[PDB]
Amino acid sequence: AYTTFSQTKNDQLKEPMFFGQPVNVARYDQQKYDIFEKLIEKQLSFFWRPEEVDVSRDRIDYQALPEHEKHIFISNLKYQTLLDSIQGRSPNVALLPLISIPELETWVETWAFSETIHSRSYTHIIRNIVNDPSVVFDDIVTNEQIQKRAEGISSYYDELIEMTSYWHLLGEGTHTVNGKTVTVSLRELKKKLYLCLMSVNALEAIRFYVSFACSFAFAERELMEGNAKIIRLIARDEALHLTGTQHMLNLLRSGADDPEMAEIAEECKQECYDLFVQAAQQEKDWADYLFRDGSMIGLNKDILCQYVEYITNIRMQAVGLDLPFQTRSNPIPWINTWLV
Amino acid sequence: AYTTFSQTKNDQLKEPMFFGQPVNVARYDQQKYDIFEKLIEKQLSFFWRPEEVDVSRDRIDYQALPEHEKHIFISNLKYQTLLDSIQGRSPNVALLPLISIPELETWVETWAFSETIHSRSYTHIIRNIVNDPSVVFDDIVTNEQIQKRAEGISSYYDELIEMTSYWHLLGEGTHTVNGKTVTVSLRELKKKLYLCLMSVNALEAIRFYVSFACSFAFAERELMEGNAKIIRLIARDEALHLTGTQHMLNLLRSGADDPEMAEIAEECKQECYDLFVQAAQQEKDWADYLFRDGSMIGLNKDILCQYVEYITNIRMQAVGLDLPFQTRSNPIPWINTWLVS
Ligand SMILES: [Fe+2]
Ligand SMILES: [Fe+2]
Ligand SMILES: [Fe+2]
Ligand SMILES: [Fe+2]
Ligand SMILES: [Hg+2]
Ligand SMILES: [Hg+2]
Ligand SMILES: [Hg+2]
Ligand SMILES: [Hg+2]
Ligand SMILES: [Hg+2]
Ligand SMILES: [Hg+2]
Ligand SMILES: [Hg+2]
Ligand SMILES: [Hg+2]
Ligand SMILES: [Hg+2]
Ligand SMILES: [Hg+2]
Repeated sequence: AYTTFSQTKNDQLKEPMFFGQPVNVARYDQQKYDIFEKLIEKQLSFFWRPEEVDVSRDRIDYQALPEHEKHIFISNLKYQTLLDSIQGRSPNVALLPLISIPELETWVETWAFSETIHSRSYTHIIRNIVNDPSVVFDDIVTNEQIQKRAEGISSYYDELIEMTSYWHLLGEGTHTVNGKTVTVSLRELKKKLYLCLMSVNALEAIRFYVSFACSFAFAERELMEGNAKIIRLIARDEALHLTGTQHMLNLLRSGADDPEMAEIAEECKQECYDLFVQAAQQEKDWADYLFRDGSMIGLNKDILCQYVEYITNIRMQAVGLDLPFQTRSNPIPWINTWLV
Repeated sequence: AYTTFSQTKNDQLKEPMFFGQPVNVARYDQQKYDIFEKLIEKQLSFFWRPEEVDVSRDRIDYQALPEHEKHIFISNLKYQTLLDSIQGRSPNVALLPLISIPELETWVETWAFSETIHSRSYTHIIRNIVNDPSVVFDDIVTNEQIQKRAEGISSYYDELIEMTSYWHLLGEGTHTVNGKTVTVSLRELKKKLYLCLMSVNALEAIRFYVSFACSFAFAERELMEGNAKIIRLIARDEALHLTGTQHMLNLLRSGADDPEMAEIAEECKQECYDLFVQAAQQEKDWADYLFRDGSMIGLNKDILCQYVEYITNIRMQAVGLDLPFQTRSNPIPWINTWLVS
């Protein structure tokens, strides 16, 4: 029931962001939500190319690094690779088939495309600092710690994807597939979408920012300044990404779009809360793998942990959720220097 | 069966382009087929901003045009808008779930992204030549002439997406769904992918080139020069897209990547030929209508029909199909000034 070009002449200003008639014409002259058009413009305005960035000296710096420092740096980079590897394909595979307004459709495509540039930049960094990158890259999929810190991301997406397919193939209802009952409830798919988005908002808003803190730790010590310039560029982009997911989330909950979506946001509020808690906890646990051969004189599981509670509280509130952690001031405001 | 992050450690250098294990790590330090990385790099180097082109004088030119000419121009722009609407989303929805090598996955995403910049450029143009763009945009979907000329593009994509869903959900086999039998065959899914790629190759190969001729016809005459500059940037990107689809089809039929696929392509050859020919035909039928209420200055149904035969022959040969028409030299060599590729 999905079509790459729906044949009904529909007023795109009146479709819901999701689950409406699939987008036919891509026009940008009017928007139901101008915020998406604005993000597209900003993101295109920020277009940059990694290879332009000079990381020549980062090879020296890295080589000079104490092994536990190299381990920290690399582990962090491998996590970044994982997250942008997923974020490069996921929004397109999971969201495009559900979007019903053109401005959001293109935003998603621009957002996803920008994640591939991030992925390209890690390849640029890695090949410029190691001897065989296959070592770093081959250690992502099987790094239990990595998969432990990243656990659950591929899950929201894949389930959202599976249900959307059944919904497109069979339509709403209960069906019999190979002698088994399969229920396709649209309310339920909306709930899986709502949850995937919140999960992605956490990924964009917290998982990356935590990784930035490590990256910048080195920069403040005047090491790996190429990587840092890249990270700043990447960070500038993820900021747009999170602005987009917060908006989607907030608009859905305001009930101004699909009203059933606002009742759903309501029903699943504890689930939303729980996943962020779970995410924030996974990042803390990472601290214990990062600091295995030891920490640095500017970063340890403690500061890490505090920054994490710090940022999580900021994000959860941005999306109207209750704060799980004790309020505090930025445990590392120098980071705000690079952050911008 | 589709996963956004396959947990199996796999050698990405030995997966087939399609139908293997879904890509997990996005790395560009190595590739099975470097054409895809090369394509990504050139496309990134070609990045351009529509709004950066002055289209301010196109308004009076368009206003000054004769009605048969406004019609030809606008109709052509509507068709471009349609093709890029489809190509901005389809390669992503249709191919991403089936790609098993990273360079190809990222190319497809980069390719589709570039098509959205083309779409944004049409809004830039349209907003600058008409008082109310809705008049144009609200007529593409149901315009008889446009659905006719575009006929079948979406269907190839939609059927492939549908079978892919069934394949990922139920796996290969004969199954039941609501009292009816639903057979799922990888070989058939492989054939639908080949035909859909053949179809997109024709879209990139000929459907856009016919449209370029029309727009550049106005630029030769020094009219709608803002639109021309945009179309020229668009044509440069399309040339890369076409290189991509050609390499994908040639790698597929050759047997080097997927032997079964090679067998399948040989068996649907006539089918591939017919669809290519049917696309050429539609472009001709378009030009027939287009020029019936009056023909533009420098281009007419006839020269246009010859150009279609001329590119069609070149494009068909490039992916191993028999030439369907009479061998001739280019009928509008002036087009080359505009096609920088
Ligand atoms: Fe990213
Ligand atoms: Fe992002
Ligand atoms: Fe295009
Ligand atoms: Fe294209
Ligand atoms: Hg999601
Ligand atoms: Hg998700
Ligand atoms: Hg660090
Ligand atoms: Hg950190
Ligand atoms: Hg929720
Ligand atoms: Hg919520
Ligand atoms: Hg297709
Ligand atoms: Hg296709
Ligand atoms: Hg023309
Ligand atoms: Hg074929």
